[PDB]
Amino acid sequence: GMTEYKLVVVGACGVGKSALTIQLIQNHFVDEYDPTIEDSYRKQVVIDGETSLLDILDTAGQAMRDQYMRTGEGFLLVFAINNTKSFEDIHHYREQIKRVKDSEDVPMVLVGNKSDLPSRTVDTKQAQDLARSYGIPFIETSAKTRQGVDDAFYTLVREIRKHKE
Ligand SMILES: *CCC(=O)N1CC(NC(=O)Cn2c(C3CC3)c(C(=O)N3CCc4c(cccc4OC)C3)c3cc(Cl)cc(C)c32)C1
Ligand SMILES: Nc1nc2c(ncn2[C@@H]2O[C@H](COP(=O)(O)OP(=O)(O)O)[C@@H](O)[C@H]2O)c(=O)[nH]1
Ligand SMILES: [Ca+2]
Ligand SMILES: [Ca+2]
Repeated sequence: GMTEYKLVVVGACGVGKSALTIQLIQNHFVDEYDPTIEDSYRKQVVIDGETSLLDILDTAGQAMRDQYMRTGEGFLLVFAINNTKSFEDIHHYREQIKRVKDSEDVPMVLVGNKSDLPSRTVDTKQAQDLARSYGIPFIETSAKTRQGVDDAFYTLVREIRKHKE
């Protein structure tokens, strides 16, 4: 009966939801993943000395969403730093989560993915400011280089712990 955390990764098509999830678990960068595959992925982690099982839903669908959202304990809000629309979508993802959870206090982390890319359309400042207003952590990640990937998920677990403690 080990501690489990139900995590849900959300965000627009092509932001790197699958790449982040697979990097975390497999330590491998998928250069392309079938965008129709929605599945749960398991990971055993130790975070600040506490061992736990992560049950991570990598969302892809475009019914049972309400249920995974309802049972989800923490949400990774992923955008890509070279996709302004994906950043604008964040607001709506957050709103839907609050709506179905019927709670203003839901563990979430804002993730700006593709930090390895030489060009970007979303400033760090913009993302930092948004996260500041939401009162949630902001992490820049690269599923390719692995920069910040562990930290993004670990930070989400720490937010879930705070919420429960
Ligand atoms: C290319 C395949 C892929 O990765 N994806 C992600 C995208 N699928 C979803 O976003 C499914 N979805 C929705 C559906 C309307 C799109 C919602 C939702 O109800 N939102 C509220 C309205 C809204 C959202 C995002 C952008 C713009 C919006 O309206 C202006 C979000 C979802 C909420 C969550 Cl928490 C998760 C998911 C998967 C989701 C195809
Ligand atoms: N350069 C770079 N490419 C990435 C990164 N993360 C994902 N990608 C690529 O962007 C595309 C979309 O990634 P994917 O995980 O399928 O996005 P999803 O639709 O959100 O699940 C794929 O070609 C990935 O290889 C990243 O951190 N850096
Ligand atoms: Ca995907
Ligand atoms: Ca907060």
